[PDB]
Amino acid sequence: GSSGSSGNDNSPRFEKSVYEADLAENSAPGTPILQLRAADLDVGVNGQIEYVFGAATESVRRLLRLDETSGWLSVLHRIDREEVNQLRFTVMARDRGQPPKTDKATVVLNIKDENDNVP
Repeated sequence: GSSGSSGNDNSPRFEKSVYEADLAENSAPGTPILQLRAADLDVGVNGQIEYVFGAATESVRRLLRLDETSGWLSVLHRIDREEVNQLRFTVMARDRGQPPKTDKATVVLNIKDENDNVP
């Protein structure tokens, strides 16, 4: 046929397939959203797992910032629920291989509102 991998692989895998979190539209250009874990089930690896942008837009890469050295996802520029009611992108995680086994993980962010907080 075409392919049929079978065996064992220490490829990078995120805890949650689709990271769902609520982001307050009134989130500063440097507000922490969430963190992308890469559990390797090795009780601690040699730190060979980074976090980069997989399938995102040009307005998402400039509106949000993600650290590859730590893997922490936060805001980069002001967010206006008006311009966006709900963002949706994907993050990749390289480990080993050329190209390295990159794992994709959907990240749903619900643009909430702080001003619309019930009294």
